[PDB]
Amino acid sequence: TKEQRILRYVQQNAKPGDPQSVLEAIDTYCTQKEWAMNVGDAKGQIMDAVIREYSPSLVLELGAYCGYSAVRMARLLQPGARLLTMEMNPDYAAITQQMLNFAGLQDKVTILNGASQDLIPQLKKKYDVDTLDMVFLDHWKDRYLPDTLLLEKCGLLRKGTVLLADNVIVPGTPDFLAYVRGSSSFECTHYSSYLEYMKVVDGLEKAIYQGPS
Ligand SMILES: C[S@@+](CC[C@H](N)C(=O)[O-])C[C@H]1O[C@@H](n2cnc3c(N)ncnc32)[C@H](O)[C@@H]1O
Ligand SMILES: O=[N+]([O-])c1cc(O)c(O)c([N+](=O)[O-])c1
Ligand SMILES: [Mg+2]
Repeated sequence: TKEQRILRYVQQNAKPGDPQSVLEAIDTYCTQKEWAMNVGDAKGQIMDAVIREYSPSLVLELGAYCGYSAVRMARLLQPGARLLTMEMNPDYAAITQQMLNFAGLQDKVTILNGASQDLIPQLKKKYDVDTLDMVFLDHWKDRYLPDTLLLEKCGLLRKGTVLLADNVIVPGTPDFLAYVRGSSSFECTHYSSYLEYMKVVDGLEKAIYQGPS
């Protein structure tokens, strides 16, 4: 499979225990051999700046795939900080685990195998999560809004929680984008960039929870 090839490429070309080389290996492979739905370096660079500004202690990612963004975020996390990433496809989840192991960030990241809708309500109980500092949304686009509402219902959002969403332009997340921008409960900022492995304009949306009205 493609995911297996990306992993093999990393194993044979990246420096173990070096997150940077791992990222560069994946980017090179996808740029030159096969396109893959990783956020990429262009947008990844914006992600890094946001992570550095907020220095989150607990981060939740929706959509791991092959672990590119998990490696990207975790390498910048402070000692004691945790990253929980959800992935419903067991095959992708396996690749991600191996990717994290090679990068040497396995102690910082916890992979949750399951659909976000089923896992979100169990976060407080099974993983000792109080409130989230940051959430990275990058799973199926039609899930952004329902999961954001679900996160709020479960009491996982505090005043100041940062939601960062990918693909708000391409493929697009119409309902979510309209909701956050129109809600008094969120303060939004848009970062223009480009779709991974091409000149299509895309962007990330930062929406900071202000609490309910
Ligand atoms: C765009 S790809 C992931 C990108 C990844 N963030 C990166 O940059 O490396 C997202 C994924 O989320 C999955 N995903 C979709 N719906 C999901 C859901 N409801 N809960 C969890 N995982 C889901 C797919 O199986 C796929 O691996
Ligand atoms: O089709 N695409 O170009 C993309 C890009 C992306 O960055 C995605 O996250 C995606 N998806 O989750 O389906 C699809
Ligand atoms: Mg994406």
